[PDB]
Amino acid sequence: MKQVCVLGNGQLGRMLRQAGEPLGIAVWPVGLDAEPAAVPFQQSVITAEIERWPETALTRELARHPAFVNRDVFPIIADRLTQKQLFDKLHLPTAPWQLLAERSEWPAVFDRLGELAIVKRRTGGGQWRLRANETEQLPAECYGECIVEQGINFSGEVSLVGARGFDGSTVFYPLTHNLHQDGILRTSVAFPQANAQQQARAEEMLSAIMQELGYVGVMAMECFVTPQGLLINELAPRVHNSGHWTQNGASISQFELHLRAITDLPLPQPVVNNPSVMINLIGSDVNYDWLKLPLVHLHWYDKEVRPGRKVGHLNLTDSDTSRLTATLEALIPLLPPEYASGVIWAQSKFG
Amino acid sequence: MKQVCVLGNGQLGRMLRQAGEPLGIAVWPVGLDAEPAAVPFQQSVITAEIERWPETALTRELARHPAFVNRDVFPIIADRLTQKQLFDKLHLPTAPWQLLAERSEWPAVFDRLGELAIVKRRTGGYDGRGQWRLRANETEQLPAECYGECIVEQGINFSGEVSLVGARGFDGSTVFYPLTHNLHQDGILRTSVAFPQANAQQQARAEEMLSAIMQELGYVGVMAMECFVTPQGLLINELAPRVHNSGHWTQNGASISQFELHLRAITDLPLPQPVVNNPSVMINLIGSDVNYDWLKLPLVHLHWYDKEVRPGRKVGHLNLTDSDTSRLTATLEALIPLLPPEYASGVIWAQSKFG
Ligand SMILES: Nc1ncnc2c1ncn2[C@@H]1O[C@H](COP(=O)(O)OP(=O)(O)O)[C@@H](O)[C@H]1O
Ligand SMILES: Nc1ncnc2c1ncn2[C@@H]1O[C@H](COP(=O)(O)OP(=O)(O)O)[C@@H](O)[C@H]1O
Ligand SMILES: [Mg+2]
Ligand SMILES: [Mg+2]
Repeated sequence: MKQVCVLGNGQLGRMLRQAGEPLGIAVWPVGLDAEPAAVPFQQSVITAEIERWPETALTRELARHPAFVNRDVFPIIADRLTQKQLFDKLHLPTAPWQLLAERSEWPAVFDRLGELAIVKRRTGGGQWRLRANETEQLPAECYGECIVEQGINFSGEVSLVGARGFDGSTVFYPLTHNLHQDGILRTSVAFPQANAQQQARAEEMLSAIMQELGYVGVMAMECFVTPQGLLINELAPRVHNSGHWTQNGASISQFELHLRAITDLPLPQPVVNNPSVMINLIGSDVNYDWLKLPLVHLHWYDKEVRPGRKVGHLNLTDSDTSRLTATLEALIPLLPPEYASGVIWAQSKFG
Repeated sequence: MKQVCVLGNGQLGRMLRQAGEPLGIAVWPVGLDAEPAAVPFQQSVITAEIERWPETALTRELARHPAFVNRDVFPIIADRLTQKQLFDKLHLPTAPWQLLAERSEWPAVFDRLGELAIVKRRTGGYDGRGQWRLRANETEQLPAECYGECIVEQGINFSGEVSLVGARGFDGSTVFYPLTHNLHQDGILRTSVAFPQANAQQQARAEEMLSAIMQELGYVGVMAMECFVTPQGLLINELAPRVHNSGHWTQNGASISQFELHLRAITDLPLPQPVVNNPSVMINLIGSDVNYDWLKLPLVHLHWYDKEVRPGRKVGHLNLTDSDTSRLTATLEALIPLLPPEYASGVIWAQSKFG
């Protein structure tokens, strides 16, 4: 048979497993605490839903696996420094960055970057927006452990989701409009036909990247939409949240796409006929009333509900835009008030 | 939580389970062999993927549990006899029939029914199995074991076959999918095609018939009605008190799949009318191995049952759906060569419907 093991017990793994079953592919998602003896790792291909991991007996063994795809790619991506660096080596648009070592760097820093400064964690994610006077508002921890970027005034956020096969073939989904709030992805909108020039450009970028990396499987690229054009923000070496829509909006979902690649399967270009809307469910309980709207696709992760925690998502796709928008509106009252903003935002796209 | 136990380990149970997962509904498909203790039956809604079952300590337990939905409806449907009587009682159009009680009845039988005599087993006949097409000279060709255990219907000459899949909620509400065109070969379903917009009159008449049925039985869940298309109109062939192979296209071709729809019904979840925007085609994979090459075609949706491949056995299906019929048909072509010869007929047939 076809057998895969996924490093990580998360919802992504879950979704990957779900995607594989019908395909005859057996996915065994697995947590770091996992004993080597419980995983059939010795007989499968390995993938991961996580960028980095502790050194356990298992992870240790996976260190010498002739089948841990992209195993060595991770480390570069895992680190925001080397990542940013990667962009630089490729001559790909990105926000002016520096490593934040000394406090003895601040003056210049606020000099290079200007007014506002955005700081993030090199690893494990993680973002502080400081000004010339907030400078001591930050931990000393972040010294040579955090990066520093120019505050970017973008007009929109987009994400590019695609895959590269073992033969270098690549496929892409259309660009996805993303809405973050309090640094969390709240809402996504995907149009069957994105802006040609935008799409092309992004594809160029993502491809340069994946090939330079030698990357195999699905990877996502977060970008900013600027008057000066697109700028790469972040890279995710795995299926990404902003593509969850593909489960019901494309002929091949991302999870599927991933599996295909790593399992040496056909990687044709997925069909996308209609727009989709994804609603992230953050720290809310399941309201089966949502299921009254026929266009709604509930994806419940089955995790303990808790504040700020991603517990599921709602997938909405249809041919009728009216029907599509009416569903959204009807949703408002079925969701806690904090959801209203995103819903509306998405709604605004169909105007 | 939301927990469901399914009497039966088959592909249907599997698909129900898959369908439930993202909904937060745990489904436990149970093998007949299974020890009762081992099933979370006491704290779940019970359902079944089979019409009938042997007397096992397992079935004994389950069948007796007040949680078993439609438990009583089963016996009536499982027996072609009682099922036929039900159509009658409902005054629903169906092939003229009779119970084959005694040999000395043959003469009479041929009197009413005509030339061709289609004999069917009352119980246990899944894929045109225990069924005989006999003539006045062939009667001796039929097992004696059938006397009283089988019925006879008049050979029906139909333009085509269609199945209606729908559901009834605890609250009497009902939903339906568009009529599905079916192609049986060697008494086996090979292919189905659905159109977003079936024949209104035909669609409505079938629906009227399905409801009367479900209502009359107070059925709660997905049920499928097989009909023959004839000159006079539609005739009820068979009923399926459960998710049916002919509905497999709903998995990828409807906003709510028949699996999803069945779990919703039984757990008392909302049951709005599924949204169907395009046509779809389902291809049944019989006794054939998996060909991942099939996946070369972006519109193909593989459904592998993970069973042991055997001749005449249902190992999976291929769903194909799309707004662009040409793409659709061009896909179908592209598959012919990907499938073993026996498949070509179905395909072309399928193809034949878009033209
Ligand atoms: N340099 C920047 N200028 C403006 N906004 C930014 C900048 N960097 C990040 N953001 C904002 O922070 C969000 C999340 O930041 P990021 O660190 O890239 O992702 P994550 O928190 O998901 O790991 C962005 O998607 C955007 O709202
Ligand atoms: N009275 C009849 N006249 C003509 N064809 C019939 C008749 N009864 C059954 N058939 C044929 O046999 C097929 C399968 O038989 P059926 O008993 O209805 O289902 P199954 O054996 O699959 O449970 C039908 O789909 C049809 O092609
Ligand atoms: Mg982000
Ligand atoms: Mg039948």
